[PDB]
Amino acid sequence: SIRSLGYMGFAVSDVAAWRSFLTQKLGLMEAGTTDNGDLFRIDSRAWRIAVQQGEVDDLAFAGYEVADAAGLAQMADKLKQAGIAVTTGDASLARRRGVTGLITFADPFGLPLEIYYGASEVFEKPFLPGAAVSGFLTGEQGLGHFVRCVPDSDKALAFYTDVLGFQLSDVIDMKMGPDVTVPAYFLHCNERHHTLAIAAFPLPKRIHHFMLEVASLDDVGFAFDRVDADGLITSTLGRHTNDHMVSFYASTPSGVEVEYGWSARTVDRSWVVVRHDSPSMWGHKSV
Amino acid sequence: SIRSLGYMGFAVSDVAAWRSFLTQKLGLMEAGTTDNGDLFRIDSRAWRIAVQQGEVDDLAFAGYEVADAAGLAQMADKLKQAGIAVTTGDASLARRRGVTGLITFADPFGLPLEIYYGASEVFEKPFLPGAAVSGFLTGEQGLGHFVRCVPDSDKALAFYTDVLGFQLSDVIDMKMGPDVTVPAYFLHCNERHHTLAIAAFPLPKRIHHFMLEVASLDDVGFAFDRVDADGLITSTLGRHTNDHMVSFYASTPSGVEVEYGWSARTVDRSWVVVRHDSPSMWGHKSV
Amino acid sequence: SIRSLGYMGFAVSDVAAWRSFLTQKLGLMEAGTTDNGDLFRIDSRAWRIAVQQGEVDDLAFAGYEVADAAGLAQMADKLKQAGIAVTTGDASLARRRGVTGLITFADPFGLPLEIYYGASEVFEKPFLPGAAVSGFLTGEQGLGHFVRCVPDSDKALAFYTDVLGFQLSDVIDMKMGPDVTVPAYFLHCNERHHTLAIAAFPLPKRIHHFMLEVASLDDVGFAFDRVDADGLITSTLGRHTNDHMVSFYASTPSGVEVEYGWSARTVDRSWVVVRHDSPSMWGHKSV
Amino acid sequence: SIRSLGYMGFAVSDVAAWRSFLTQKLGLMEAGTTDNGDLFRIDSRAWRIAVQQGEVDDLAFAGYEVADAAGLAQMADKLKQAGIAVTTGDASLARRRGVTGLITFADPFGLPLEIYYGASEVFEKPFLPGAAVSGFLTGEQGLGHFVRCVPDSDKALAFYTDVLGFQLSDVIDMKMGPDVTVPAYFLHCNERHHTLAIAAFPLPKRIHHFMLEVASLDDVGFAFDRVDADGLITSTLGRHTNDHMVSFYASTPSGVEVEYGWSARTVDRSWVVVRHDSPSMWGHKSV
Amino acid sequence: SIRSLGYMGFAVSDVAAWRSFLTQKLGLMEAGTTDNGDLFRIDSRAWRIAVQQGEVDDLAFAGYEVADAAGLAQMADKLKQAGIAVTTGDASLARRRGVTGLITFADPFGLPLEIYYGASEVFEKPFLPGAAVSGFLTGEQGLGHFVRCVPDSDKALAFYTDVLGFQLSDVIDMKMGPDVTVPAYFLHCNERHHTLAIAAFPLPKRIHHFMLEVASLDDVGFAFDRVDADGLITSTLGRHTNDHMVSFYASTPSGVEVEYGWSARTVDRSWVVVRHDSPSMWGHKSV
Amino acid sequence: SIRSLGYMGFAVSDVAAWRSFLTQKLGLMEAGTTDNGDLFRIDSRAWRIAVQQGEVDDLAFAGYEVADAAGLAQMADKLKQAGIAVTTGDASLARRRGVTGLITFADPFGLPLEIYYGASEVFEKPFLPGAAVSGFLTGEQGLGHFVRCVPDSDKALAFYTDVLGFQLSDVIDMKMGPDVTVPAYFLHCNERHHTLAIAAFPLPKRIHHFMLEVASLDDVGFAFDRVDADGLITSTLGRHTNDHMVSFYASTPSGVEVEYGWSARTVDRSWVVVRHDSPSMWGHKSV
Ligand SMILES: Oc1cccc(-c2c(Cl)cccc2Cl)c1O
Ligand SMILES: Oc1cccc(-c2c(Cl)cccc2Cl)c1O
Ligand SMILES: Oc1cccc(-c2c(Cl)cccc2Cl)c1O
Ligand SMILES: Oc1cccc(-c2c(Cl)cccc2Cl)c1O
Ligand SMILES: Oc1cccc(-c2c(Cl)cccc2Cl)c1O
Ligand SMILES: Oc1cccc(-c2c(Cl)cccc2Cl)c1O
Ligand SMILES: Oc1cccc(-c2c(Cl)cccc2Cl)c1O
Ligand SMILES: Oc1cccc(-c2c(Cl)cccc2Cl)c1O
Ligand SMILES: Oc1cccc(-c2c(Cl)cccc2Cl)c1O
Ligand SMILES: Oc1cccc(-c2c(Cl)cccc2Cl)c1O
Ligand SMILES: Oc1cccc(-c2c(Cl)cccc2Cl)c1O
Ligand SMILES: Oc1cccc(-c2c(Cl)cccc2Cl)c1O
Ligand SMILES: [Fe+2]
Ligand SMILES: [Fe+2]
Ligand SMILES: [Fe+2]
Ligand SMILES: [Fe+2]
Ligand SMILES: [Fe+2]
Ligand SMILES: [Fe+2]
Ligand SMILES: [Fe+2]
Ligand SMILES: [Fe+2]
Ligand SMILES: [Fe+2]
Ligand SMILES: [Fe+2]
Ligand SMILES: [Fe+2]
Ligand SMILES: [Fe+2]
Repeated sequence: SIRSLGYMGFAVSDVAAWRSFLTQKLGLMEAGTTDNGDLFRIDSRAWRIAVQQGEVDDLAFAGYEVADAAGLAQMADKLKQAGIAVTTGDASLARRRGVTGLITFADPFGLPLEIYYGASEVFEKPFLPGAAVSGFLTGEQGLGHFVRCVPDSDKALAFYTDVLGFQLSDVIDMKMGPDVTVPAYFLHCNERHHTLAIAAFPLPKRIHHFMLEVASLDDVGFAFDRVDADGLITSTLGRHTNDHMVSFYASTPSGVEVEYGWSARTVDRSWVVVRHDSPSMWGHKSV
Repeated sequence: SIRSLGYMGFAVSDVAAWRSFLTQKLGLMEAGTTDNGDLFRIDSRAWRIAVQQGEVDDLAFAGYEVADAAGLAQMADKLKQAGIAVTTGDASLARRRGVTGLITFADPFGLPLEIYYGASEVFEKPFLPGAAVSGFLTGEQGLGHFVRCVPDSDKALAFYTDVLGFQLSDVIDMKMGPDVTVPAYFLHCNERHHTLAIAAFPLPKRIHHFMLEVASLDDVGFAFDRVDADGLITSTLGRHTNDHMVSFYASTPSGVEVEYGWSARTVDRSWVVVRHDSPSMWGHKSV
Repeated sequence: SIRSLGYMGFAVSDVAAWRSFLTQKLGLMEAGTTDNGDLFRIDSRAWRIAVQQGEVDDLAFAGYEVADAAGLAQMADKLKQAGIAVTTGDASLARRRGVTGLITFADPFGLPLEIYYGASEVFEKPFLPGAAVSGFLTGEQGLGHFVRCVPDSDKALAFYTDVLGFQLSDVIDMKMGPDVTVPAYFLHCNERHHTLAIAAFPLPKRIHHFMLEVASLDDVGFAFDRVDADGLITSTLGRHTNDHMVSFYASTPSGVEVEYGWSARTVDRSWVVVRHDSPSMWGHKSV
Repeated sequence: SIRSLGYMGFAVSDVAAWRSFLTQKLGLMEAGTTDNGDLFRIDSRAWRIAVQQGEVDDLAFAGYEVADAAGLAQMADKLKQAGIAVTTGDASLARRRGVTGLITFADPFGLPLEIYYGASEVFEKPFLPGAAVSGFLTGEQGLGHFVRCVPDSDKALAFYTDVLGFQLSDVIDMKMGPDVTVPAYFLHCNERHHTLAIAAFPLPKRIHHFMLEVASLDDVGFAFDRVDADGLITSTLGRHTNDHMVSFYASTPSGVEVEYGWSARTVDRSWVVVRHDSPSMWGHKSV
Repeated sequence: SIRSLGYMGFAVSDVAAWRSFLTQKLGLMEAGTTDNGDLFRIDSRAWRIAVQQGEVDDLAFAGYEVADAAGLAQMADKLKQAGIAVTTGDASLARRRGVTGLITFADPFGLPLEIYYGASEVFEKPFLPGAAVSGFLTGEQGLGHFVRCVPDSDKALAFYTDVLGFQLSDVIDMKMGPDVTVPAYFLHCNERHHTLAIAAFPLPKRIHHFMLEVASLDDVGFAFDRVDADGLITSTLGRHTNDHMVSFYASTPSGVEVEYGWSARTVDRSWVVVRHDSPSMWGHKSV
Repeated sequence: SIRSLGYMGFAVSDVAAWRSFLTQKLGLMEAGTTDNGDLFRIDSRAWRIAVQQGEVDDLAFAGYEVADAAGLAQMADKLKQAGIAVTTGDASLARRRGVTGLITFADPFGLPLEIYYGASEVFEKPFLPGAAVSGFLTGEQGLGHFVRCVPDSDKALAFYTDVLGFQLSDVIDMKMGPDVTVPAYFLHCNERHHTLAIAAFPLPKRIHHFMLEVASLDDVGFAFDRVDADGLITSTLGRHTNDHMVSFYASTPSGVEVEYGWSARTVDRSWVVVRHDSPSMWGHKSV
């Protein structure tokens, strides 16, 4: 089974702008440039986010991590049983991603996805943030989460749940006007409240935002100010109703947003599905 | 010696507005009306804040608490030795304040002050906040703090330090324009980083603001939204450089502000005086 | 200085009734009979309560403990300096009490008092309660407390405070009718909120009650039922406003009451004197 | 299933040198001499390491522990199902090893292996180290680990994983020259990050080294100096990238090395396989 | 002021017997032989017990530790003010003891005493017990205690209390026959319940026993058996009424006894003097 | 009284080399350049180490921190009473150092010293290390320590102890050849085992080394490798006998060494002076 979101790749029009934003604003660590593009770290892994030159200015691909080779084989079988076109990543791609093995495919709406095992650790190159950040929260919870924008949430939900094995945490019926209410589904694959959210929003991108979690409230507070200095804040500090994460949102150079948060609650086998009519307990005022 | 700030009285033009603000917005508990005015609670004490009808729309008086009768006598002696006009509170005033004994006087610039002992507890009338607040932080740290605006900080500092016994925590040189920088002094009389601050600000009131501390970040977050709904926020959420309190500021019906915060650090006998050039680590953006 | 209340002696008309009450109802341990009367234990000390045959049916004497011989000498000097008639306990009395040294005198209203040092421990005779009690709370807090009924509280307060060194914790103005309100003073000599209380009640005894503290709520609950079975309960379970002790009151065979409680808060050097208008937060309904 | 590495036997040319090295340098306890050779302890077990006279100067055999007789029977069946020649240890061998029951066989490359249950405890002969060592870490993690040098890692990996049940922790691609890179596989059978490692190194011995873990950093520091005094250090202090153990390496009298470490992290069912390009975060400089 | 008992020296007729007893039976560490005699350790200090050849077969001297040079000077002054003959230890003696400075004198009954500061630490020679002992308890509590046998306890008590500054913990009236009861005084100079005890016992030695405290119950249990094997036990395992130490007693080769214990309670400034009629809660049966 | 070592200034011939060494090797944060020279941080303080252009290639000055203005006045008085030439730092110097007030003078051998109060905090510019360091340990323990090389240790000791108020922790008699042994004195002014050490070493500099303490063992391990890469290590990893700090030593561009450590023990009022014959328990091999 999939254990977590392991990495993400972005294809952007302004690579230099993304380099500055990720390091100076968010505090990620520059980790070199390879055939995989500019690499960025948040922990012991060789890379978590890759930035390549591209006109889409959007998420180019996402990689989900399994525990081992057997886990990869099981997922490949499940995908093919579901009629999904699966391709074994050649040695060249595995090297580019720095993984031992991987398979590639796309979700129902074209997002390139990868499932891999045996990623590269670089403890000998101790993580040093590009900005003052006490630390990022990863471990068994993986990289964080992102919100997949789709045309049909039911079809997307069925794929991620029935085929990829994600489990529902909760639903938030997002009010988008007196005559518009869209359900947002939050799914987990580990203790992180959600690793993936699905919603039918009127956005021209594959995702609304990706989220990175930090170790302290000050990490969030300082980052907010660094981002605000450039007028990139899209939402004030607030706490979510479902995962109870305290965060703010900001614009990346590609328009896609990034959520930066702290203190979210986790889920387990005793968790029960619930619904909400608001996404924020307090704060998160649109600006 | 003075152990803490015990209570405050305000003389306001719109008593009903203050009643609604303190209870519905800040979460204080209405505790009846007596010859002491409308009373409000935040803990086991019979009252901490009193609101009376008055045209000044400002702090009318403040009461500092001593441990016992002997403590009151010592302070009265110290004040008279300093040439300050001290008056023993008559039985009528003691009853009004609900204290066992007290003395009255004024600081160098006219603020009526009182030092008392033996205030009234009402554990049999369990505290119930007027809004969703997990709790206020008082105990040995007292009510909170307020910032006394004065024409001459040196004279004020000498009185509060040499006569009343407050001790300096730190100084912040507040930038108020390319050609204006004013020092703000933060003083303690217990573990609370500061119970009183002194500064020469261009304000027509006795104090810039008073501060109340709550038990959780959510208490602050929810209150921010309740206040923001009425457009009364004066500063966004932020954390101070000196006491490390996370708070926001808002306007009371009298114009004087109120600071609502959480998680401040405390001080002790190992504390050393320092200086700062900024009052906020992050946040506290003027709005 | 006096460190705690160490023991109490009662002169009663029905010794057998007291023996049964203390052991079967309250859970004290029978510890033999000597020239000191019937002895009862609650901890490692050879005895804490003595019961002798007497028509007064009241507290016959109370012993306060000092840390050592030097402490005893200091107290004897303080008492004589105050004009109090002090008598050195002869070897015979010291043996009877099982102490190394002691002095005797009376308070302003005739209560025989003793100050001693070097009491006897009997760890080799492990404490075994006479009823199901997980344990009594003593240690540095001593035996517990009792309430001295006096004709003039001011005179009594001055003696116990100025001469014996007790310190005021708080005051409760006890309502005893639309036209009657009497102040009750609670005094400490260690961490126990109060070891002695003073009040001018209309009672024909030296004390209103003595109090013993137990280790768990169940100890109190079970004892309540054992006492209630004989119709001796005088007050339902409740919690006090000042020491926050959860307790109930009952009648001893002498009429004097006994308070049996659990979970009281303690005091220290940061404590400030306060006042109350009620003695109970909840419960303690007279029955 | 195999629960841990339980013991090891070495056949050496200089038994006296090994006796001195194990006790004076590493701190093991001499535990007598039997038909099993010279015995050495590190905990409550009668012996963990045996040293016999032999010209190979290498690991002579290794014993893996199962929980009980049923566990032994299951492993014997699994081995025979795999076509491995298994022999039931006769009463004579069981006595020599001090175990209740055992089976013997060899791995694909000739290393004599044993699986047993019911080893002997000697709590009545309290462990006393031969040198200043606060303690060795064993318990459910067993003796420690050793690195099996093989000609074909794939064949070895398949045997230890598919037949013996070891699970992969991670892989480190060891750089051994611009044109030489060999993968080292680390396998676990309990919480210890690895109980066995497999690699195709150019060494004329069955193992590169065996490892013993101690309770404190000082245990390692002092041992380093005792070994360094004789010029036997082969690697400076360092911390591994995979198990995060802080250790140093040294030469035994047989040339085979020994690793002595502290503070390694453990693994569980939430562990995911990863890869590394370096075996040390810091230190471990070859000397 | 004296901070603890730092070391002891014994003059014995059978040095080899003492060497074996201290190391093999009690677990002390042999620490070389100098002009100070055979040295033995129990912790980081270069030595705590010295054994020299002598016909007295008794304690030859004891050294009390002060915090620094100023402390030594103060004690020397106090002793001379009391009329005691004090001698400054020459450089030769200081070297022999491995201390920076010391003064020598005798107690009222001839026991040679020394007060010193700046003893030698040997952390570079890590403590290794001569037998299986998890550790000895020293630190701020010093070496342990010993019981000084005297002809006149009152005179001895006055010297150790009034001159050396020891403080009384408690008294035990030791029953030694229907017509014989002797008081034993236990004195502290730090947190250890007692560092010195004084009693008028009918023994031909300077001390009844010296005591060493270990870290676990097993340390005591195993030692008991090692001593019992040679028939040297003088008292079964038991727990004391005053310090609550669990221990046993045994005969040294000189006849003087040694107490070996674990888990004693400590004392502080809140401690009150008490008396006992038995020295043991349970156990300590004479054999 | 002096509370800690607050800052140090170095006058060096190669400012760029020092900039690279402090940031890239040790992990300090570049904090701008002012009339005070190049500034470097390790915590919330505006600066802790300053580097100015100078031919001495040595410590140029050191600043000791007092708690407040009163503390500064007391020290100035003590110094003048001792006949030391004290100069009040003018507003220009105070600004350069970023302190509220300070006095200047020199120790007996020419080292310029300063005592100040009210240094500048910059929490709004969150500390970001120049290399991977989890954190530096400062707080109430100050910057760290340095070893003052002097011609006459007795004279130096008397000044720092009798005049500046430092207290002795311990002494280590450093072996420097069969015929050379020099005592090194370690002094504290707070909980840090030593803030200053004094010794008569044959070095042409004012100090042998200065020391910085980090939060984890890995911080030390990684730094060791960064320094070793340039062949600047002067001592292998080891742990000291007196403060039990685990550290290594390296050469700065000025020749003066720097010690980088972790996990030292602290001292308090229960500490007793001792002596040592070795400075290291293990490690610290000269290379
Ligand atoms: O906040 C956002 C999150 C995801 C996509 C867009 C976006 C929109 Cl709504 C229109 C044009 C281009 C972009 Cl990147 C966006 O503004
Ligand atoms: O992490 C989250 C938890 C709950 C809701 C949102 C959310 C919001 Cl607040 C706005 C748009 C889209 C989403 Cl998924 C979210 O990002
Ligand atoms: O934020 C504030 C704090 C204290 C006083 C005033 C004030 C001013 Cl600045 C002008 C007129 C009236 C008032 Cl209440 C104010 O606006
Ligand atoms: O509690 C506080 C700590 C530090 C600074 C201020 C402050 C600010 Cl942020 C603006 C105006 C006046 C003050 Cl005292 C403050 O209120
Ligand atoms: O509850 C009580 C506490 C103390 C004394 C009496 C008492 C009274 Cl109020 C009258 C006669 C006899 C007694 Cl013991 C009593 O009833
Ligand atoms: O322990 C106590 C704390 C507060 C009040 C009383 C009290 C009551 Cl509840 C009734 C009569 C007398 C007293 Cl002292 C009391 O016994
Ligand atoms: O460090 C080592 C680990 C295992 C084996 C050898 C070895 C070699 Cl590489 C050659 C000859 C003999 C030996 Cl023991 C060795 O030196
Ligand atoms: O315990 C370990 C963890 C990671 C790597 C090695 C290793 C090294 Cl550092 C050199 C040679 C062989 C091995 Cl297995 C190792 O012994
Ligand atoms: O247990 C003992 C403690 C101290 C001294 C002696 C002793 C006696 Cl009681 C007589 C002769 C010799 C000795 Cl050592 C002893 O037997
Ligand atoms: O440590 C101790 C605590 C209480 C009593 C004794 C004692 C005994 Cl049990 C017998 C003889 C002498 C002594 Cl001091 C003792 O050694
Ligand atoms: O390790 C050292 C610490 C302090 C000073 C020097 C030094 C020496 Cl010993 C000679 C010339 C120049 C220097 Cl910096 C040095 O080498
Ligand atoms: O922090 C320390 C503790 C004990 C000793 C030294 C030291 C050493 Cl190891 C060599 C030269 C000088 C000193 Cl002060 C030291 O720097
Ligand atoms: Fe999100
Ligand atoms: Fe789930
Ligand atoms: Fe404030
Ligand atoms: Fe203070
Ligand atoms: Fe009571
Ligand atoms: Fe008190
Ligand atoms: Fe290894
Ligand atoms: Fe596993
Ligand atoms: Fe003893
Ligand atoms: Fe004491
Ligand atoms: Fe140092
Ligand atoms: Fe000190």
